[PDB]
Amino acid sequence: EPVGRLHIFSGAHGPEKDFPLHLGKNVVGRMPDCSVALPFPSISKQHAEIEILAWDKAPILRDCGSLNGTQILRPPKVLSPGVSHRLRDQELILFADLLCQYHRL
Amino acid sequence: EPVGRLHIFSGAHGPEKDFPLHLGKNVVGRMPDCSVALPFPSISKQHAEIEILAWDKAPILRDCGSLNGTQILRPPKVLSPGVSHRLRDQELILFADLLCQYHRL
Repeated sequence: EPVGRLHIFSGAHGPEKDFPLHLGKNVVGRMPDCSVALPFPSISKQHAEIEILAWDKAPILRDCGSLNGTQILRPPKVLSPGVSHRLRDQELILFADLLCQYHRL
Repeated sequence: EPVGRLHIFSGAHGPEKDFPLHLGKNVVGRMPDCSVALPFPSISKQHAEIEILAWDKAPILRDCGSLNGTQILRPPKVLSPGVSHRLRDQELILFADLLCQYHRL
């Protein structure tokens, strides 16, 4: 049923966790209603989104106007609001200071 | 015996791996004889050095004039050759396009 998963490494925020990613918009945010719920003060209510349109198309990551930002490593930079970034299998990203890794299932 | 560990995250290059770090100069490079051997095209023969110091002092990370560079994250910082960067526990490091993480043991 899920197309991918997002792994959030253990850190200053607490223990490791994994989140399934589905077709459609997967919201990353502080609230429990988010697909990727990260209840930490540095994470915005609607922080970012990972949109998956098809099983065989790369997910697209966007920042939603978050306070503390989203960072990519291809190339290393802050991903500004509204700019699309296509994720590759095993790609690492940061939401505020939280390191995450995307896995295609 | 090892007093540190360098973690290399998984990616398109292959699976995750850990490397022990010892007191003194731990060379990071493409060569098999390097303390931290990273057999990937983007990594220079002598890429960087992590100097582990005694007396609980912070290790020193230096770039050895590599082709593709070394960078630090949270916050992002480009590491020029000749700069001694003092590593913090759990520091994220980019060698070329390869993400790794330093752990004090």
